[PDB]
Amino acid sequence: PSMSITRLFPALLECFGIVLCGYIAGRANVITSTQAKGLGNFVSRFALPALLFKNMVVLNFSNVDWSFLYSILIAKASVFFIVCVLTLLVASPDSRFSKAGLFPIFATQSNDFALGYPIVEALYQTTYPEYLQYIYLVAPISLMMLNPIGFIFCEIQKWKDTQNASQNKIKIVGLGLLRVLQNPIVFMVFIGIAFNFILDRKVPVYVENFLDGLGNSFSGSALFYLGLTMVGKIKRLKKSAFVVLILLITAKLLVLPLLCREMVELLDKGDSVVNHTSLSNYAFLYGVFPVAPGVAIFATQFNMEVEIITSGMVISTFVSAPIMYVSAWLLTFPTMDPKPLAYAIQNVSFDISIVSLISLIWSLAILLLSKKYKQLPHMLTTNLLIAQSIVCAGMMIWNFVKEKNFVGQILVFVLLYSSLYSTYLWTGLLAISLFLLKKRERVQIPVGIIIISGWGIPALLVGVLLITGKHNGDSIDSAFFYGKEQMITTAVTLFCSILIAGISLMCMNQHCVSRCNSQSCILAQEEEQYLQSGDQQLTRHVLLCLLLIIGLFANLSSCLWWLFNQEPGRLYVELQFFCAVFNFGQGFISFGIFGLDKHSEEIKMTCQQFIHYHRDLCIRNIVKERRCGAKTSAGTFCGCDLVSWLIEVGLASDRGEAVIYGDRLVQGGVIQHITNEYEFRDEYLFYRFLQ
Amino acid sequence: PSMSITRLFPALLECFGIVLCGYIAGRANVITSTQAKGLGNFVSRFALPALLFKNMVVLNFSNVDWSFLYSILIAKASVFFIVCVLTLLVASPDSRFSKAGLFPIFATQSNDFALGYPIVEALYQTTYPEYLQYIYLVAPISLMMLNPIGFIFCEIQKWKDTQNASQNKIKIVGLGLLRVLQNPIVFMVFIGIAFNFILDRKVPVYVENFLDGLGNSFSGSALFYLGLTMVGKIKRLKKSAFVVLILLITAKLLVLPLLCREMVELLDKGDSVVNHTSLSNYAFLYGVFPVAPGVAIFATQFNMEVEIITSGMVISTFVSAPIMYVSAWLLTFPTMDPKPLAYAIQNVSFDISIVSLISLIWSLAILLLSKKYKQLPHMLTTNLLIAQSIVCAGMMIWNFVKEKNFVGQILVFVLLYSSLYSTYLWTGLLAISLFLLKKRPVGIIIISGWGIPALLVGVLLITGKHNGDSIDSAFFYGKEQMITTAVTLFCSILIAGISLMCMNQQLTRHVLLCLLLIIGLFANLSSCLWWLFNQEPGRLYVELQFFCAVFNFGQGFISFGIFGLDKH
Ligand SMILES: CCCCCCCCCCCCCCCCCC(=O)OC[C@H](COP(=O)(O)OC[C@H](N)C(=O)O)OC(=O)CCCCCCCCCCCCCCCCC
Ligand SMILES: CCCCCCCCCCCCCCCCCC(=O)OC[C@H](COP(=O)([O-])OCC[N+](C)(C)C)OC(=O)CCCCCCCCCCCCCCCCC
Ligand SMILES: CCCCCCCCCCCCCCCCCC(=O)OC[C@H](COP(=O)(O)OCCN)OC(=O)CCCCCCCCCCCCCCCCC
Ligand SMILES: CCCCCCCCCCCCCCCCCC(=O)OC[C@H](COP(=O)(O)OCCN)OC(=O)CCCCCCCCCCCCCCCCC
Ligand SMILES: CCCCCCCCCCCCCCCCCC(=O)OC[C@H](COP(=O)(O)OCCN)OC(=O)CCCCCCCCCCCCCCCCC
Ligand SMILES: CCCCCCCC/C=C\CCCCCCCC(=O)O
Repeated sequence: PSMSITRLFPALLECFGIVLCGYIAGRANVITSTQAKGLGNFVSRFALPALLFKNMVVLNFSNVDWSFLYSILIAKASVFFIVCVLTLLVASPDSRFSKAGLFPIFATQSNDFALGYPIVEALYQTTYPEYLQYIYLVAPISLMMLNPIGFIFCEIQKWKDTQNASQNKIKIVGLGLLRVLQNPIVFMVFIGIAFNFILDRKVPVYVENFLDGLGNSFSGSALFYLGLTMVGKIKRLKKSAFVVLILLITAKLLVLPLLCREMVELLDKGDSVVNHTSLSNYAFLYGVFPVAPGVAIFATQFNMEVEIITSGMVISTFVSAPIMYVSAWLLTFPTMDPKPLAYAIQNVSFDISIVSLISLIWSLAILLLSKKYKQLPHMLTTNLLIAQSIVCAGMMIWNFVKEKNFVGQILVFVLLYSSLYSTYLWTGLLAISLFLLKKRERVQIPVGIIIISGWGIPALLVGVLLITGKHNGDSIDSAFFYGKEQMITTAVTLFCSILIAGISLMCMNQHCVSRCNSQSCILAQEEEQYLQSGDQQLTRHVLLCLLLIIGLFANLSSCLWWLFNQEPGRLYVELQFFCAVFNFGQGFISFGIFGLDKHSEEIKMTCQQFIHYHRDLCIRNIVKERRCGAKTSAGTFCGCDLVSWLIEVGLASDRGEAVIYGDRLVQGGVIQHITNEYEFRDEYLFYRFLQ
Repeated sequence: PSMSITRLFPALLECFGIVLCGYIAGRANVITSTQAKGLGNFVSRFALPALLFKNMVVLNFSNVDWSFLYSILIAKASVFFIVCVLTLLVASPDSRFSKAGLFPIFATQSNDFALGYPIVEALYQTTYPEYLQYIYLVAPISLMMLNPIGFIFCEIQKWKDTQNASQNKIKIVGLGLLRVLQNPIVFMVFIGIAFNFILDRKVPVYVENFLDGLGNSFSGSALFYLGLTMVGKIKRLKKSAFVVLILLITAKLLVLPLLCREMVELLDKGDSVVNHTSLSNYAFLYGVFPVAPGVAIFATQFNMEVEIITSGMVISTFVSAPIMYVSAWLLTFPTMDPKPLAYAIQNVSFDISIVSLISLIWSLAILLLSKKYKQLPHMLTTNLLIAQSIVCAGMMIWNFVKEKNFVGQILVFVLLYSSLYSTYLWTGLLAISLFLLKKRPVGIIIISGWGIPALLVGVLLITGKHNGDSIDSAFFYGKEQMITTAVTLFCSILIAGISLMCMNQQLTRHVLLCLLLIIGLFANLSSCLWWLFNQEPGRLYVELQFFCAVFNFGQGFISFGIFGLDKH
């Protein structure tokens, strides 16, 4: 086909595994924020311009399609203009210019170098190599027209903040264009174009090796940097902020893509219709890319809200990973025979299932280590993830053994449908358990009968029905396995699950200071109770269920379409695709909720410097201790105030190096804990002072 | 020639250009030392393990010449057993084990992954694809043998602090090996070996792009990270340290490479002599690499004397750059006939000139900003750089202008031949000024400063004799230009010869500057008289032509040394 659909998942896995490595490295404090600044400066100043130089000097302008380029330009400008006029229509008067200068750049700019380039290369390395030219053309040019206007609006916003002196050209457009030229995305392009014209598209050999060495090491490095720059950014936004963020994200990932698709459809007049359709769908894969670091730093320097822009950047990447997957596949979907349609559905389900099962096995291991199965609903949550992993394992075993073997073993691996029914109805079980949580303490419904009813899912009755029901005749897929009665079984069961979820949503609407072991440190029990209460994270379970509900609606709609009328029309194929991505990427969302969730000499100089200077800086005032246990009043202090003290006077840069410093003090015997056994973790827990 | 030496210079321009790009970044403080560790963890913990993981998995062991792998190992071991015993008797007993525990590992480790892989690839990416495997076998096996002997050696140093009673199993070997496995590279070998057999020497597609996407991001990043680890490392230790630096450095740069070439000759028994010759010169080409910063940081975790190693990290990186270049040319010289050798000397002259020009621009600009026109002989030295800038300026005109076109294009060289002679005289009349400085006018010297009697040779280019083949500076018309080449230098040298006696009877630094080039002038003196007596190379006159090239074109490299690292 026009795209390397097989190589979509290897490339997405590459970029997102690297970005996840960055995320975990940032969260594991192996590379703090200040340390990550070094990688950011490297990838900005050195690696990226060399890549542009190498790919721009050899750029052949004689065989480019300016029509498609201008089409993507006019689509991006239309999105910019539409969002700008809507923002100017409705916004805070004191911030309308700020919004109309920052949201359009967020809805038009995208990370087309670090993320877009590997994907488009893996899709077009052998089919349409010219797309590598068009990726390095469209982005820089789009970075010289729209974001200038955005900077202009930023200047209008600052002039609202500063009366200025009638600077129609001194400040309105001066620094507005200046901020465009000083970026390595514009002036470096100018230099590359000048050298491309100077030379005969032949970079000298004596510089080719150096440029290749400095350019081949930018993709992974920039992805890693984005990973370490996606740490501590998903904050809590108000209802207005949340809705504005949703509007912007849906715009950047749906509206602009279809706008580019339609512009390419109507403007292009190429004789080859097949290449025109290929180019149009390529334009559709364009746009769904998440925003670039550029919008985040642009917000940062101007000192606007920033929070909205970076939150949009995180949520755009996270939802752009599956959106790029489904969009590309749906774009390859229109032209193959029905049998390759079914085989491709099986393949994508297998891939999403195996990766989602690796993630879920990690989550299960971390849950078993966490031992959160005490008095929290965590037990039923982790059992549901255990069921999802069973669903994935059934997927893999169904993959390798299908349309062969004997009927017996066939049903032996078709029993994964029982686990899948249990998954649907375990989302409803999560709903009713939250309903009990809203009820008074000691809810009539215990946890044992809840589990018995859950894994006692009537999918066993579905097994009885399939024993009584008709046998499989073709079994080309799990859905059309042994007839249409299973469709009724899935529709009914999932309808009960979604009804239970709706009921739950309605209910939602409805005196020894030195030593503190026994005579003191009785607040350790209170602190561990607080830690367990923080471990009680039913809010993320709520996020889970109300995130699943929409997909459950999708599957029930698909089934009702099939039994309602026997007219697929290729629409039921995409409905099957959405059902498959749900059922076999449940692991991905569960990992998004759990697993990636909360809950020698150098030490000597660290401790000496501290105890000699920072101790003198009112260490009694800093170590704020209140009613230490039941004997002393001033024995132990919270670490949050400690990290605040480090990051408020300039002792430590941020909380990462500060927590590392506290670890150093722990290893140096200068700071202690309430029980003297635990280790410093920068939390409300009270901490002793070991002298 | 199996080694594509034409690609040797571009490879060297990449490995040392990037670290210089990092080094200048560290100097500018754009990426400070504290912020450097962010890149350091990426290469060490992520980029390096993925790079090893991918290749090892696809690595085939049946098609491996184990003789070459053994040869370097016992060559790395032979140096290992030699240096330790020398330091175990002559060094102070307070730290004999430390000097026999980290110096012998400082003289056998190398930057195989950072500075080594691109260079070995650039010369054998097509001719000898197998040579890109032993780079990933010789080094990791070296992490298997020698570093444990060195690690346990540091334990007796700790045993000096904490005597206890012969804690052999406790710390001497209880921590010596722990310093091995914990190192990220070495553990990756076992995992790569394990997966080499679990899978049929293939990497799963689902992470193949993950590894390749992360593996390729090591070469550029590792070279860059070396730059920020080099700023503020060279210190003053001339009391008694410098002398031992050349002993450790020449062990890795001279002693170790010599055996590797020799022992592989008596070990490898391949039928193809040419292949064995490639394996011989590859054994030499291995070991000239600069020592890896793992040794530089190994001392940091062992908190012992670091200065000798961290300075050994910076100097070995610089000194490795020419040796890897000049030496590799020498082995290739006997193989080729004198037609490409005449092109090779032309190519090597064109190569050294480019890098030297960067120093000349650096030095001639800093003196202008520092106002070195002062009455001291400094203002003379500036004109040396202006004269020396033209020296390499015409060297590029060799390739894309000369050897073709017209004699008029050849005649643009007369400025560079006068400039080539100008430096010969300019260092000469520079002595006249210092002659007056040590005796109790400059105006007389100034009027002769730009007089350039080489312009009197200008008539010799027009009327002395019609142009000959004209492929090189000395290769122009007959030997009359070499007759005049003979006259220009010895006159300058004979004035310098009586200044040292006159003295017996940074102004002082310029005296050292003349002495450094006076050896090349003596070398050129021999170069200017050998052909006159007889035009027979004899395998020796060729190597002084190569010594002539590194003197004539590329003499500003030392010149920047006097005027570099001072910074007002
Ligand atoms: C014949 C020799 C063969 C090769 C041998 C090796 C050659 C060594 C020399 C190579 C150049 C090294 C320069 C070292 C000095 C430091 C450079 C440096 O870091 O400056 C910085 C610039 C990067 O642009 P910026 O506008 O500042 O970035 C702003 C951005 N928003 C940010 O803050 O993050 O950084 C730069 O961009 C400067 C270039 C750094 C190298 C990276 C690739 C450049 C490719 C493009 C070359 C043409 C354009 C040059 C523009 C110069 C800009 C200063
Ligand atoms: C059959 C056998 C065939 C063998 C063929 C071999 C051909 C190639 C031979 C090349 C010899 C290389 C010698 C390197 C010098 C060893 C000591 C050292 O590290 O010095 C660096 C010295 C001493 O190191 P240092 O560490 O004391 O000084 C550092 C000083 N600061 C901190 C200010 C930088 O460093 C220098 O000052 C110079 C650095 C560049 C050196 C470049 C080469 C100079 C010329 C060497 C001799 C080669 C030409 C004469 C022909 C001889 C042929 C054998
Ligand atoms: C029709 C749906 C189809 C599905 C795809 C989505 C298409 C959406 C098309 C309609 C867009 C809605 C426009 C109006 C949204 C509501 C704006 C609003 O209420 O403005 C004020 C509100 C809060 O204001 P306040 O609390 O005072 O300040 C908070 C500052 N952070 O918020 C603000 O602070 C205002 C921020 C700037 C103004 C935002 C609204 C204008 C821009 C809308 C862009 C929509 C993007 C969709 C793409 C299609 C084309 C627009
Ligand atoms: C598609 C294939 C996917 C394969 C996934 C499974 C990979 C592991 C098993 C297969 C082997 C391949 C990797 C082998 C090299 C491992 C190198 C290593 O040491 O990694 C472990 C690392 C360091 O810690 P460690 O050395 O364990 O600590 C000392 C031990 N006493 O790390 C640690 O153990 C530290 C503690 C954990 C920190 C990282 C966990 C954060 C969350 C990661 C979740 C994702 C992991 C799976 C990827 C799929 C995600 C969709
Ligand atoms: C009773 C002993 C009898 C003699 C036995 C050993 C003979 C050979 C010794 C090595 C050969 C080189 C000669 C020694 C040069 C040492 C450097 C020097 O000139 O400084 C003298 C200084 C003496 O002071 P010391 O008490 O050692 O401690 C100094 C504190 N830094 O010394 C030092 O600073 C010592 C520095 C550490 C040790 C350096 C020597 C080992 C490393 C270089 C090995 C070179 C290998 C060459 C292989 C060639 C093979 C063909
Ligand atoms: C004569 C050598 C020919 C080969 C040239 C190799 C290219 C690299 C050469 C040397 C780089 C010099 C690095 C800058 C020196 C100052 C840094 C410092 O002293 O710390």
